[PDB]
Amino acid sequence: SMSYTWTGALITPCAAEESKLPINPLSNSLLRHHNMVYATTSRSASLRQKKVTFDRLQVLDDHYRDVLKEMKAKASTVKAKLLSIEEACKLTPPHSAKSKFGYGAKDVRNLSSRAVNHIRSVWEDLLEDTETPIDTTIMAKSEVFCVQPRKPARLIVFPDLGVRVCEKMALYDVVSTLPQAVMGSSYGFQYSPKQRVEFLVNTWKSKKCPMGFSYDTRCFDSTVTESDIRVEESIYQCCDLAPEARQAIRSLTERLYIGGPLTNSKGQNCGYRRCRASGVLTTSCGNTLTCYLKATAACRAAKLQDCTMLVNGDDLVVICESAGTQEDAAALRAFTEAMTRYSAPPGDPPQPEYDLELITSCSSNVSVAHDASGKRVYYLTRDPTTPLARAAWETARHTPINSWLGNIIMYAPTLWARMILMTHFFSILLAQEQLEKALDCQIYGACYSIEPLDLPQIIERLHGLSAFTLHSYSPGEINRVASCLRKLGVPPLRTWRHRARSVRAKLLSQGGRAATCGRYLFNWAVRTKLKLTPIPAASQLDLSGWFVAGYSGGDIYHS
Ligand SMILES: O=C(O)c1ccc(Cl)cc1NS(=O)(=O)c1ccc(Br)s1
Repeated sequence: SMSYTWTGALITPCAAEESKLPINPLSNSLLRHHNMVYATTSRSASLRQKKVTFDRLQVLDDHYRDVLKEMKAKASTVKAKLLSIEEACKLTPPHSAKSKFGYGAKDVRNLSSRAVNHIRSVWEDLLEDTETPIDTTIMAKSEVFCVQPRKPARLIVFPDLGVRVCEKMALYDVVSTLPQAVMGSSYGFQYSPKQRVEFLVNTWKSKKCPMGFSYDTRCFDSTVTESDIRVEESIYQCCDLAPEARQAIRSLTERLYIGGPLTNSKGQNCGYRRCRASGVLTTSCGNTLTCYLKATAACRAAKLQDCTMLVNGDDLVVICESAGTQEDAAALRAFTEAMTRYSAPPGDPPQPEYDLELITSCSSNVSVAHDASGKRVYYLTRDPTTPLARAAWETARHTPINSWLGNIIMYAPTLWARMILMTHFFSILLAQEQLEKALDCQIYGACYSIEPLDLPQIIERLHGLSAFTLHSYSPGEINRVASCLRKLGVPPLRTWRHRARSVRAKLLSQGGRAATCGRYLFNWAVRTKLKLTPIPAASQLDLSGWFVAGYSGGDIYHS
């Protein structure tokens, strides 16, 4: 069937849409070429619509069926729990889109009478009505990027807040536990960046002659078929479930997940969806299971030897045993034709790689640096272009989510996050005297409230003390960073070092947690290094839950 059907009504914005980076003294000190930074808007929606609208092709074979059964066998060991209304409410983000039924996220979290009562009625409706398609709103996603030598906005589809709370009750536990049970070490969201690097490195070194490749599916969500979504449900159904959860899952599958009507911000009928909606609770888990199922089966059909996969939603990376240059190239081609038959055609053509550091998965690549002892240490990095552009945007405009904070946490060991992001934002927080202000950021799609002053402990727990001592980065990594800066008009690293020295001194003079940030975060800035010992508060933070599962588009808030 067609992934989408359109009536002609336009995808409209619910407010003014900013697309240009403001000329601000704070953002200008970080990035001067402001005209190179832009934010996607509804103005390019039609372009996106064109790319994601097509008739899907899907042929399932014995390999697919074999792998599916293997997966259901593992799903069968799972017992999922129904979340209470209260628990589901507490998982709703403070700034989540309000319901059209007279209440918002605030009311949901405070368990207000109107919100709870409506949520109960929506739940009872899921138990009673197994067929009526649930309404969804379609919006053009607002994302920031750097112009290329531009990207159309992504389309986000989500149901009303009441429905979202119900999804949590019936499926939060399932999407939080089932993926790991089914895919084991292949489920990427169970790993912190350091553990992900560890897994990739060990897997790579565990092969006699390793060969790896990233596989980019062309607009994955639109390739997900009704069959795929019902197969996904068949896996969920293997869990032990409360009767009402089993029905809610059955109802949500047919009324929402497999497709439904699309309504714009103006309340007009935009068309119909018959593929994956980006904004429902099962999207991350569903895409991961679907991608893993198809790829595992495709690997068998292609005859790839000793395959080890790592999947994060629609992002896939495979490491296997090389069978020779020409043999690998032909096998990868076969793999792609098998994925294509499974309705997961390639976006960027896949290519075999024989150097782990040259593989990009989850927009990241493995690289090497050295610790104080001089020992080699692997860590996760990426091209800093998007992170810097977004840091500049969030510097000039207020944003609910701070990608810069999430980037510092996730890429704390990198040359760019340390010299630029930390320096830039700590200097601003110092000037505005807001170091003790907790800020929101997302990790694997879930929203977290984090205090900047706790970054030293956080970083130590997730990355280890080496994150504060890495040096002698690879020439390739240094060049990528340096060239990126010249491109964006970001001051050269020498300028950042000078600014860092001043930020460090200021932080130390304040003492307390502030001084700790100066000592650990900026020890790289001084020649007379200080002794960095394990932070007492570090080995005490409850980071359990940070890297358990993916929740992108899931409307999840962890507190
Ligand atoms: O050690 C490096 O690879 C390196 C790369 C770029 C620059 Cl500007 C300085 C470098 N040497 S350095 O100042 O000791 C340093 C170590 C860690 C950081 Br972050 S900066």
